[PDB]
Amino acid sequence: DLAECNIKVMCRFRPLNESEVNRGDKYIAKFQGEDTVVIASKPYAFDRVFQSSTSQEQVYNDCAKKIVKDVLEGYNGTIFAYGQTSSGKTHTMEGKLHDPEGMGIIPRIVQDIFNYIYSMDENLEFHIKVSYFEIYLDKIRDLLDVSKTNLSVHEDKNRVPYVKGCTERFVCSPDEVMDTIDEGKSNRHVAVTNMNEHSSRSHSIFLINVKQENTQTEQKLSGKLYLVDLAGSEKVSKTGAEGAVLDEAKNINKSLSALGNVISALAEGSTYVPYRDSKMTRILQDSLGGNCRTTIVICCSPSSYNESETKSTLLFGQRAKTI
Ligand SMILES: Nc1ncnc2c1ncn2[C@@H]1O[C@H](COP(=O)(O)OP(=O)(O)O)[C@@H](O)[C@H]1O
Ligand SMILES: [Mg+2]
Repeated sequence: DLAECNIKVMCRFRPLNESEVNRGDKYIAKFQGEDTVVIASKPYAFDRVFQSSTSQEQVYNDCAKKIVKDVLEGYNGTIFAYGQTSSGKTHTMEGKLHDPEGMGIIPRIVQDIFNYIYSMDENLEFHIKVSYFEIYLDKIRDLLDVSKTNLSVHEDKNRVPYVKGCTERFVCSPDEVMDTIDEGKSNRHVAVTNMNEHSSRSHSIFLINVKQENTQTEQKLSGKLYLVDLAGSEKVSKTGAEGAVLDEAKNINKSLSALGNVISALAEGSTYVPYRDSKMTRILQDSLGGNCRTTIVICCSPSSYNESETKSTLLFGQRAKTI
């Protein structure tokens, strides 16, 4: 209702890696202005385009800073990291959790929430609760409690969605939150044979609920910020058991396609948005579109080898036609 589709898209290119250089790949991305990248002669503009040496600090200031303010202002928000595997999603969303320079968006957000709280501490009473869960094969598992598997989405008395039985943990300091993230990351290995395969094919969702009440004013505020590290958008090249010399069978991830439809619908100014297309979009319903701010950071390898995948990513990001 604020502006309808408050979706910003930033494209982040990472440096060519040693494997790409070793392979003999070339840097195909050309840049123009602070918002356009050129691939195969075709220009793609976005809210911003980050070249290969952009800092975690620049990404946070341009992509998340304002959203954090909105959450403290009492609004909901969502920030996504989209792209093929090895593009830079995790580096962007979390990076080095404890390195002041190398930390990603999540650490910097936590840092800013508490710092803000510390500068308040007068008449405002805060309460921060976090949740950490993953979506694999359109099934939800609690990363804070590995017994909570295949959870279901439900809507409460006031339409607000929630994951039935998902752990909600009250945190009181940045360190408590990082410990929570660290626990979730360790818990994730449970019942997973191949973590590489699993991580690239699943979605991590970290929720930060910031509630506050001014003891004097009495006006209460509550904001939810969902931080999402999506599954790899590259469906192609699925190796394994199937038609040996005859295969090309694999779809686009259910949640990614559901997200695509939701973003396109919002971009079109449609009154009906297809949130029900997936558990992910259903849970995110009260924080995606509407009167919520949303930043999607599409990450890309500048490699000649990943040219076609990059095109796809760029195209996905374009679903949110801005003006
Ligand atoms: N912006 C970057 N600067 C330096 N190294 C990067 C950059 N982005 C990604 N990498 C590195 O490339 C590797 C794969 O990136 P990662 O974020 O794990 O990929 P994914 O998109 O699969 O989550 C990691 O070591 C990561 O730190
Ligand atoms: Mg990853």
